Amino acid sequence: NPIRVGVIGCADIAWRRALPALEAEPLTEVTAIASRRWDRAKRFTERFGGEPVEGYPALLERDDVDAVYVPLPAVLHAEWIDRALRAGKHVLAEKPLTTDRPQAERLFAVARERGLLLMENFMFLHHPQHRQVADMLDEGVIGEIRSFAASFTIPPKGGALLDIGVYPIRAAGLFLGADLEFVGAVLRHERDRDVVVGGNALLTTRQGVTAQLTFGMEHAYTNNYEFRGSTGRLWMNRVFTPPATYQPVVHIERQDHAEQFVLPAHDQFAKSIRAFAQAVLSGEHPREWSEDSLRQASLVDAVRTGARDIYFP
Ligand SMILES: NC(=O)c1ccc[n+]([C@@H]2O[C@H](COP(=O)([O-])OP(=O)(O)OC[C@H]3O[C@@H](n4cnc5c(N)ncnc54)[C@H](OP(=O)(O)O)[C@@H]3O)[C@@H](O)[C@H]2O)c1
Ligand SMILES: [Cl-]
Ligand SMILES: [Cl-]
Ligand code: NA
Repeated sequence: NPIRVGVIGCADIAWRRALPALEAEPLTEVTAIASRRWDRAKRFTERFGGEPVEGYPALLERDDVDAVYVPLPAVLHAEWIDRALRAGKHVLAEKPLTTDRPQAERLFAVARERGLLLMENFMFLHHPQHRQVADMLDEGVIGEIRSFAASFTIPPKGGALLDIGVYPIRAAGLFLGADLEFVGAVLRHERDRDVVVGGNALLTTRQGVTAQLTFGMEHAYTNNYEFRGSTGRLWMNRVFTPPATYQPVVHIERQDHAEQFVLPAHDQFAKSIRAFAQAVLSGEHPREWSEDSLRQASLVDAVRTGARDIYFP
């Protein structure tokens, strides 16, 4: 019996990425979608199936919902993940899981007490391309890793740290490992709205492998990462949001020789939704997921707290 999913909040990311995955995935059944406006729920249910539900509490009260997807704004995650878990539902929450480390630990504690899965939906982690890149690095294609950069920036349309910078920060954790420490950062705040619109952070491992992370929403739409090694460099584009049908190309340059490798296309959105569902169905809730989300939340806090904040103009 497929896991019965309800969605709280008719989000952009839900419409574009998560719902088409849920709809297609044999293991998950979209049973209810809730909105602040019934009319919006209904538009979304006409597209993806399910019962349209007015307001979020009524969806949490349903007996045909086993798990809830939470694509709400970052600042509203904690209240609603808390209540979904307390209603006895497993929870697929969009990144960033919540807004700080202490809050993220309380959430996991609530889920833990009840045997429930709480998963942070970094769907990019479920694309095979990063492990293929990591294998090439481990084989020595560019020698020892010296430094890392990653960027995710988009055009003007949480703030740019919580909504966008979490992606390059999470990529640095994936490739550089669990001992990353904050070194310095800048956050640019628009005086007008009081909102972070861009920034750049420097982190380091204890061996001095550095990560420079750029993010923003006042930019052209870029999403890439690059490694500098002792005998070369490796970079790739479309590293956070590759289409399901898109074939990654790994670029390497070393002295007098460059190479590009085309890798298979994969649907990371479907893969993430499927991992979530397999964990719920099997009861095997990987400890690495939650520890990684906690380490993530800490570096994000360390960035917010440590950054030089610059208000313009
Ligand atoms: N769109 C993306 O690709 C993208 C990119 C990076 C990060 N994210 C993350 O995904 C989550 C959702 O982002 P999103 O970009 O998809 O945002 P979005 O389109 O604004 O969707 C958020 C949804 O939450 C609901 N909501 C409840 N209270 C709200 C309020 N006071 N103001 C605005 N919306 C409210 C709305 O649903 P109802 O009106 O139906 O209740 C809205 O559709 C965030 O955690 C964000 O960091 C998304
Ligand atoms: Cl993602
Ligand atoms: Cl390319
Ligand atoms: Na600060």
